[PDB]
Amino acid sequence: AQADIALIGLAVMGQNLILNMNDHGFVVCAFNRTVSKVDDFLANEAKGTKVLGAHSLEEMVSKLKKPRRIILLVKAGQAVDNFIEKLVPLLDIGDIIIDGGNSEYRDTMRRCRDLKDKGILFVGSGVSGGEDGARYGPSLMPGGNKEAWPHIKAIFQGIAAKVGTGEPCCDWVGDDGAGHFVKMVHNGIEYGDMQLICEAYHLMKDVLGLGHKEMAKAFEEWNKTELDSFLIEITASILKFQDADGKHLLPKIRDSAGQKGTGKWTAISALEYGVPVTLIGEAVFARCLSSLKDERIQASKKLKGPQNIPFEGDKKSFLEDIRKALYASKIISYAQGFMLLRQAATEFGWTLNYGGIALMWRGGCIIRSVFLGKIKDAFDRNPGLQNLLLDDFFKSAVENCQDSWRRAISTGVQAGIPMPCFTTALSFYDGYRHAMLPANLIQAQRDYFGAHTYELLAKPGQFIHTNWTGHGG
Amino acid sequence: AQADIALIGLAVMGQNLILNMNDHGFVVCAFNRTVSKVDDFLANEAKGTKVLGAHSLEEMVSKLKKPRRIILLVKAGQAVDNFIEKLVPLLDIGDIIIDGGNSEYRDTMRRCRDLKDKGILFVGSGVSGGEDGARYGPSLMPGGNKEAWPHIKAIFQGIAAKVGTGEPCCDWVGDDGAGHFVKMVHNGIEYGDMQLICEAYHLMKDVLGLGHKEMAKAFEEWNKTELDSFLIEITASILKFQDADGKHLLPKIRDSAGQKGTGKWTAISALEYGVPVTLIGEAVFARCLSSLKDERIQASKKLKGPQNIPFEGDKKSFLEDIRKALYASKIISYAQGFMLLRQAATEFGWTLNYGGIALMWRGGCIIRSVFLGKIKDAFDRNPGLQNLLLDDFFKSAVENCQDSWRRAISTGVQAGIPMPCFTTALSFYDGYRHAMLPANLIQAQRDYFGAHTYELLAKPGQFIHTNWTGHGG
Repeated sequence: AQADIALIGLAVMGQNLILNMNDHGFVVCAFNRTVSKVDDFLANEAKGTKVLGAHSLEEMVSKLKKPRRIILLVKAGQAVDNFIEKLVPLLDIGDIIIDGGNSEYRDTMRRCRDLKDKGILFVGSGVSGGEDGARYGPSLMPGGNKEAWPHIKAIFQGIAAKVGTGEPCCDWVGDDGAGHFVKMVHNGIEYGDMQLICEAYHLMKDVLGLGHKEMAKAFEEWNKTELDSFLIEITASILKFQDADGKHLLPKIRDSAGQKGTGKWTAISALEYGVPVTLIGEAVFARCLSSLKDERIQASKKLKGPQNIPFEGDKKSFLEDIRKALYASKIISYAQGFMLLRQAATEFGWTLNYGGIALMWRGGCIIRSVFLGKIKDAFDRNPGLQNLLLDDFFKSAVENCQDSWRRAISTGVQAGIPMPCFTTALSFYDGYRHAMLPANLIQAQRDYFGAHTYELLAKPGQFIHTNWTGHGG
Repeated sequence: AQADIALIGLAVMGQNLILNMNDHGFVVCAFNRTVSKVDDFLANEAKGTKVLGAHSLEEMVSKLKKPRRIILLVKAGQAVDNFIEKLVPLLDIGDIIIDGGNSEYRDTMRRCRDLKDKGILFVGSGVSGGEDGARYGPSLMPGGNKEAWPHIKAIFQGIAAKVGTGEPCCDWVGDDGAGHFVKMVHNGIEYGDMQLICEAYHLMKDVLGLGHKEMAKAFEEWNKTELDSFLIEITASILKFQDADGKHLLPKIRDSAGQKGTGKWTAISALEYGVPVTLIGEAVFARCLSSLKDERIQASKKLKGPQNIPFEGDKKSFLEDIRKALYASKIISYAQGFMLLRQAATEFGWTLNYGGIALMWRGGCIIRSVFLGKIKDAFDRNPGLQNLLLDDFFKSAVENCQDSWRRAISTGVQAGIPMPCFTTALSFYDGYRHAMLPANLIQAQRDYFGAHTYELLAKPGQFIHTNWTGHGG
């Protein structure tokens, strides 16, 4: 009893989080599987702080004040279970284990129930913001057993990033896997915004012939409009950046995007629960497409594009159209993200506070922007809002962007520029707007070849099977 | 010993399959959990055939010639395992159980290994063609333990549909879950083609103002071009069809498409193995979108579409553009389908014969068309073909359809018609064609906020991390 909390996992993220907590007046006791690293940290980065070091799990648990609070920041999967295995013999009923890794929400559900049975309070929190964010103010998204929450509130909300009006980008998300589910959706959305920016980038580069100086300028300009966001800002910096030889660095790097799993999982969840989260899906498949680098080099030699028609129009107006096409598409991505969140909530019985979630994403995290503020007061004005597009601000924003959005897509399609996310976002927008869709033909076909039955428009609920085949043979 | 094979599951599909086998000179012994149904079948549909009936599993197994062959055509999941449980006590080493339901390929892998351990030969086959197809000639796609295969060859290939040059639409697909995996991809592709037809339908209806008489005419015309397929054919019939009051039936049915799982699973598999099967993904999400019927009625009242600009052009030329846009898009869907198949083969060590698979889909199944014939000789000319688009016929077909495809998409985008699959197919086509994509910006961003490292274009394999943040602070 002296340390308020322990953290296991002394990679840079773990180190920065302990330092942040120490700076906020909390005595942290550090531990790591390779025990050497605890000494190293105390002699170096934590020299002259209040952090304690442990050299065995038993010593770490003796150091903790009761209810003992311990954070796991190890590689998601097996290791989290192994540490739980060790820790549970050593803990009293009412102690708290927190998993901060990017765990599978179903594993977190599992572990939360299991430990609840043994009287140990389990919380899974998403942590967002990279290593420097961890150092000064991460978004923390905790969920699991709420009895833990009053005992960690102070620590979590104290080290969390704070929005201009003082609030922490951290609050209790919900039961069992809710914090981790919100975390993976966060990353799904991140993928979506990155791909949208890549498509804007591709239109300016290849339709408008803009060099990276002018392109970085255009992005800094955009970072002063509604598109004000961390990602637009760093993109301007990346486009400017010069390598050791004075030439721009971005054109020299390989176009094969990596993935670590969370994006993929958002798409898979949308498919499992039947939610049309089409833009994150396209973003994930666009990373898959770029991985096929060698295949694409072969294809460029064989497959022909459209007739090369030079852009004949005003560069400034078109650059504005790209601005609006990105903004409208981003609106659709976020509407789809909150549709998934909403569906997961009825699927697992979570009572999510959507305005709360938007606030947790307003600062600290990679998707932070002024835009999340507008989403938050959409849900403040109406917390039962079914879809973001029905909110007057978003509805007016899309209406305003509309023919620039259509103009940018048509020009891209004429010029042969791949726009998977710009086009999904418009297709979804036009799908969702239509009270009557051609899906009635799907239903008629399925009834025709596999008797699956259909409903009439007037009289929903009664299912009919027409004998199409021969209606008079 | 008298029955050559048994079939358990006397729903219409099961009944029709037994009758088909009987017509081909095989003594089938029928069984069903609700034993009454066996009597009913013998007194009615099977009256005066050579089929035997059993009233207990033990009696059914006594009736079978050795190696005893039994087909399960029950609801996928639990029931298949339960029947296996019962059957295994009763069987000799070297007997064969065949699961013909639309099972999860991983369950089939599991069961195949397990029964192999007990010396029982297990095969999972996809069966396709609906009840009438089952009656006269289904596509059968068997996979699992190949020792079974010589003992079922005759039955399976004899009752299978046959392509004009005499071959059966049935051959051994591969090890463990291969037959069932091919089956789910078949259904994924089916979803894709149905949605493409719905989008063509939607453009003629709303851009061209065509009535269903003219639309059915246009589809019959198309069924005489490269688009000759079972689905185009039945669509012409559906559009013509008149209800009891003389009015067309299709406009009266509810636009909320159902789903039974296999499409969803093709998309989920593509995501798990990192294959950009974007059009089946969009087709699945488009069914999800139509399910939100009430939400769309609300949205149509609030969200505004583009400025209504009447189609000013030649109806006949535009109808031709829609033809070509559908055909090019279908080519991309199938290229993506065989990319998944190819990746699954390296993932599970299956040696698939792609030309063989195309032949199994050429007749019997719902996706049957002349088009599958062209795919088959693409792989006959070159069985190591990496992607269908690299084959000269397909490459020339896409090149030919190209500006009609672009024209149809631009007009749809201007008019506000939802085209999720037409637009994915073009976005993918333009993505795959480009030797250099903007994914290098993704890589630069990921290295910037989460140090994930990148490769340079010259020198693949060496990973670098630039310190972007302050390059001179």
